[PDB]
Amino acid sequence: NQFIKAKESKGLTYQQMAQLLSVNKVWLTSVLHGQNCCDIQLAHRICDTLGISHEYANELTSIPLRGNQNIINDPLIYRFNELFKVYGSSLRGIIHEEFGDGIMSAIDCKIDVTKNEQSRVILRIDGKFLPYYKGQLD
Amino acid sequence: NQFIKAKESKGLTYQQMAQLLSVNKVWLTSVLHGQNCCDIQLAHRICDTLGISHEYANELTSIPLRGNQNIINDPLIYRFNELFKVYGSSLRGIIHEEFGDGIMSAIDCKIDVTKNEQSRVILRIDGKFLPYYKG
Amino acid sequence: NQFIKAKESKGLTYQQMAQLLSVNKVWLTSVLHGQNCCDIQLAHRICDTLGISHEYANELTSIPLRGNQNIINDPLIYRFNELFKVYGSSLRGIIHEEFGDGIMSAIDCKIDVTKNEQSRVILRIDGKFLPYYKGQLD
Amino acid sequence: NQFIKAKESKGLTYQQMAQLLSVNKVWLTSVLHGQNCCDIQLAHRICDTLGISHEYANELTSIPLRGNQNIINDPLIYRFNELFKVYGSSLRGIIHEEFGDGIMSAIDCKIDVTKNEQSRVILRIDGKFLPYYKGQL
Amino acid sequence: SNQFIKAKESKGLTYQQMAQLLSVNKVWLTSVLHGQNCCDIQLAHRICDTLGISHEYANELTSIPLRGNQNIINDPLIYRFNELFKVYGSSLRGIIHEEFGDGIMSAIDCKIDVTKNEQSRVILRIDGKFLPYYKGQL
Amino acid sequence: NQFIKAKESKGLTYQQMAQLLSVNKVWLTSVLHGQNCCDIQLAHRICDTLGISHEYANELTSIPLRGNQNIINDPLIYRFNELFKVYGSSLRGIIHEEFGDGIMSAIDCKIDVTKNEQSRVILRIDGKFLPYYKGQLD
Amino acid sequence: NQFIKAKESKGLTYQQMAQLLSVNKVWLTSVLHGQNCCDIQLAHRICDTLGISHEYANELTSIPLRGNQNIINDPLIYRFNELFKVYGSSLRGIIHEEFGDGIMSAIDCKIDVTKNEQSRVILRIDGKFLPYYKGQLDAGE
Amino acid sequence: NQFIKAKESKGLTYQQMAQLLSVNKVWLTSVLHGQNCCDIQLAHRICDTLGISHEYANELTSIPLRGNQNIINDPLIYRFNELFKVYGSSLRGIIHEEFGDGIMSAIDCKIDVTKNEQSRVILRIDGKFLPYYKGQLD
Amino acid sequence: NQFIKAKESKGLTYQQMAQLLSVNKVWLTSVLHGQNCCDIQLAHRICDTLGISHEYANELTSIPLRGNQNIINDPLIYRFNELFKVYGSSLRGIIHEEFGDGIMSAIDCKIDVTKNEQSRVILRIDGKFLPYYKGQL
Amino acid sequence: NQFIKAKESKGLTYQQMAQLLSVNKVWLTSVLHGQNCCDIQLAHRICDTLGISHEYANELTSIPLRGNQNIINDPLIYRFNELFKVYGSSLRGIIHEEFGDGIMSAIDCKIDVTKNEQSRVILRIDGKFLPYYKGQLD
Repeated sequence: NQFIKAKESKGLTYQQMAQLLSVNKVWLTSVLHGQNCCDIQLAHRICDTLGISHEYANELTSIPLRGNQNIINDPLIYRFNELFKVYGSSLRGIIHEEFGDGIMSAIDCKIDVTKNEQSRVILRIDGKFLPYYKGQLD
Repeated sequence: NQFIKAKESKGLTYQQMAQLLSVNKVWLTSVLHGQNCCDIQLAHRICDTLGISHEYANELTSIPLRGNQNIINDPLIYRFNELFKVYGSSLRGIIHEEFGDGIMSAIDCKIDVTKNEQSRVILRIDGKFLPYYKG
Repeated sequence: NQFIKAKESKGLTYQQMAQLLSVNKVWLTSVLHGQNCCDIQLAHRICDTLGISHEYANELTSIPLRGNQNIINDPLIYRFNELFKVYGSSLRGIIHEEFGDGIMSAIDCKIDVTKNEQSRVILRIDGKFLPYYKGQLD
Repeated sequence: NQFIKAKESKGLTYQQMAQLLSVNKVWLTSVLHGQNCCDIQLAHRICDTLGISHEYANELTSIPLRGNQNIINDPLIYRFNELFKVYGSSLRGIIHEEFGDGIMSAIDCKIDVTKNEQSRVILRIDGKFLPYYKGQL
Repeated sequence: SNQFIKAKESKGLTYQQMAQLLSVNKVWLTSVLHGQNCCDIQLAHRICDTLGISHEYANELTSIPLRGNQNIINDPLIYRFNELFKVYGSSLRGIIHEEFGDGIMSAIDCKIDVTKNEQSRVILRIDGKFLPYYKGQL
Repeated sequence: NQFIKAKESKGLTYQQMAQLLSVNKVWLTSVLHGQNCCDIQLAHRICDTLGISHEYANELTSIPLRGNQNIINDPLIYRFNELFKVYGSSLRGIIHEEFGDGIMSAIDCKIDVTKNEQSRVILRIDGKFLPYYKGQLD
Repeated sequence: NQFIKAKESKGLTYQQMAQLLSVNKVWLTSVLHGQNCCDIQLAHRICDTLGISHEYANELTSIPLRGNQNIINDPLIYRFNELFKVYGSSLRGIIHEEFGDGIMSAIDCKIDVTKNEQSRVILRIDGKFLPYYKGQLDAGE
Repeated sequence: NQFIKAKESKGLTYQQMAQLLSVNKVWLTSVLHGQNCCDIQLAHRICDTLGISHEYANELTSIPLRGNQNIINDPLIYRFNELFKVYGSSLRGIIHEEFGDGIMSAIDCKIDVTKNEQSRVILRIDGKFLPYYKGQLD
Repeated sequence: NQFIKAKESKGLTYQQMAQLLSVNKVWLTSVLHGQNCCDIQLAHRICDTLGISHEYANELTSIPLRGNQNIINDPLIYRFNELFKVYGSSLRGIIHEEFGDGIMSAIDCKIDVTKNEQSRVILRIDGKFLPYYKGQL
Repeated sequence: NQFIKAKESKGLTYQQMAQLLSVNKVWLTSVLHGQNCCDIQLAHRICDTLGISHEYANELTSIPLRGNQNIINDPLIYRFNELFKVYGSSLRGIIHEEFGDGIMSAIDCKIDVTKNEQSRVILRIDGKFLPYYKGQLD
């Protein structure tokens, strides 16, 4: 939020910042919002890109206590939740059939989000498949 | 589930069924799971593809109660929920900046899911942006 | 609430403000309550209409977080919720039969509210019908 | 649901049934769904309109337990909820200013729902305003 | 709400006494002072008059309050009233249906009264309008 | 419910049954609904009053698991709950001032419910006041 | 908590305070924690027993808004809750058989808590049995 | 419940059964209710005391899935819960002072319940004190 | 539960079954409980080990909707939950310091449970550390 | 958190602090996080090891109200929960078979957590088994 305010002053888009720094747009956005962290060298570079002093680079490096903002009621966010309420079992079935018994990780995961021709929201999620342990003794 | 049992007997994948019927794989899967419905002509073709009788086609046509299966605890599903707990505010901010004040619809929405080389799960969601009424 | 306090001072009704500004009464009311936002030019005009300085116009422009005021227990609001607990399935059935498989949007939506003869509360809701995706490839 | 199945067989719309019986469409629909009840004479008439035997008229007459079907997650219904989450305080303020300190009843209430030109869903709710007791002895 | 209460305790006034001085229902008045109900400006000035306080506070008593939102469920005194309707609720429902018809007893148009009788029993009298459900007429 | 069905057959009101048996109307109603129980001699008399066989009197004598019917959403019952959300703190304050530090029991409690001259629902609750233990020894 | 701090300074145990004042240990403790209240004469005496001024005696006299401290997650307390989850129905059945259809009051109730030989926690609860109303008509009709 | 039905037939009290078998009354009651289990020798003896066949003895030996009967709303049970809501912090403080930093076990625990001379419910709970681990390397 | 009943008949311990089949004791136990699944060849072998027919091997192969048995109130289970309520933030801190910003997987995870020389319950959990995404592109 | 900030300044690891003070690493970490407490002599030593003044030693000595930090949504912590959702019944069964009818204590319990050679998280929990009371009168 000290970082967001600084970004608005400069007239920078999240897209622009990501391209200047050569990093994933959604991840970088999450670092600035404090749901993720970076190494110190990127932190210094973020500070320069924005107006701010290198004394704030520390905050971007601290691991955060994540996933704890109550935002469930925001209509934009609810829709993503509704989407997995409706298609969840289908995604479960498809993933089981095509990858096997496992899950898609939320940790090793690259989100991308894009406006395409026709102005539709295109959200691409790219996650590691982790198979479940199968009881092997060595 | 009468439809899923029928599908397993034949050794059909969801992919295969979708390509035979020329429809979105995820949507079709959701019709078979009863979270979505189709018109009668597709319903007959589904039945036609599966072992089953055309007397079943009615069930695929009924608008079904939606979003009411308590699957929150399944680890696979939880992860998608966790993902929006973590990146939700970021997505919100990006969408606001790049589209304006609105939302991405869950109704007019095309999911796609894919194994890419390197065996990563690739989930693509394609939704209509609806702007808020402005006075 | 700085806006509401200002409105009460002047003896303005929500009706009056809406007619002066040529906007939907309910929507404008929601802007003042911080559940919706406007463009900067309307924001300046709202400020002039009320007592207040144009330095507050910024707050009316910021997109807020929406739907997160814990007002469920207020009897006036509960009633609306009870109303859809009782008639919900009926509205669902009628809409399905007369529009098809879809929903009525809460986003593209015009509320209107009126005292009619006999002093009855007349609430009119005017929403876009969005049909569900039907699996078309092209 | 034994009533809904009967209606579908005949190819009747909720609109048609309401116009034949000279009653509010939404209310009637709610009687058939078991969220409301009618008198015995209307119940018999509903039974004739549909295929069914009068022996079922009793179910339409019993006052049920209301508002207890867990339909919150249906996207269509959620939207109406979200709508009052967003505009609730505004409606509260407007009603207070234009009627006074009270509420709009959900009991004495006429819903109406309509497809208008352009295919927009037009829901009209018509409720009694009840003012709060003001402490008069 | 406490500010009024504090003023009442100073003067050694009972809720009973205040109600009789002002010619209003005791329970309703008490609820105005607790901020779960409001009065008109003339009664507000008189309340301020009865208590120590300045007329400048009369405004707070006139604002429609955001009701029913004090988390008092765990107080044993309050829990019992809730338990009471858990146990006798269906019976009251059945009796009211048989003797009044298909409707409800309003919580809006409602006069509570509460009294110590001989034998020291708590006597709570609730007097509410019966509202019948809409019967589909035109 | 075997008891309620039997009552409807005979065309008996809860009022009538209570007057025939010389017992509180609301309490009796609760016995028939299985939220309360009676002694065997009353149980036999209830059976005689209704069509039914005496053999069945035992069900009326069993102590039942109370307050566990999920009726919270019924509009008629909700209103009673909303009523104590709004006036709860007021009733707590009045009872404290007029009886002292204690509660009104839900166990030793006589409900009465009545249609008055004005066709208003009149609900009278008559409960024992129990004061809190004050630390005295033996 | 001003009272607790004062008690810790003096090195007083809840046992000691109770014996000096001739009152139930657990009840007194609950007064000091603000889940119960006393009369003014005991309040003055509590104040003297602790370091504190008689001026604070008022707070001990106010009726409190009880039972509203969110302590459910404390392991010590959770155990008591688990205990009634496991034995609740049994206690219900025994009380019904030996007293009748009623309850044991939490209002007219004397708790006592003790370390006995063998260092076991011994918790004794002594409550009034209240029978349910049995439908008797009042004097009127 | 097959065990309870058998007990009611014989006219046995929980007290009597306990005395005959030389076991804690509350614990035995819990075995019959399926919140606890016994060894096979006691199980056979329970079966003989009641009318029933020894084949039913195994059910008493199975470790049950405990603490999962939704009895929170029963007024008799709620009161015990309320009691620890009100006196919980006091008990916490007393135990800390007189035993140290630990807890009273619900596992190694002897309940006893008794009607005294004054017809008061006397509930005695006798539990092992377990001190928290203090970080010792040995 | 048809599998558990079969096991109790034969007087087999979970330990014994695991050693006969050369698999992790806790995982196998979870297959029999229906919180995990195995391949068909192990499924047949499980059936042989127990009394039962190879027609039941199918149930052991189905992927199950996991983590949905309401066992939170069982005292034994509660204890494990309480343990992470108390030490959770400490484990979080230690793992951050010693492995970095990530998590320990519950998917690639080997539980082991043992009675030691001192008759103490020794639970050993062995999980993969997954670090969070770096933002690479 | 005043303790954690102090630890980060000095560049101390939890491992180092534990080795220096001769205590269990996880337990000490919990003391710093306020989910456990120590005696005054260790508290003083902790203060020296960190930058801080001996006036803060008191906080480390207070018995804390445990298990009440709302950290359920942190992905790292959720996983431990999910783990017992999946394997809970299995652990229950194994422990019943190999120890008997009881539980593993969370009170008398030594956690240990370790990076092994292959960089896997190895969490070792060492708890007392407490058997349930078996109804004995001796």
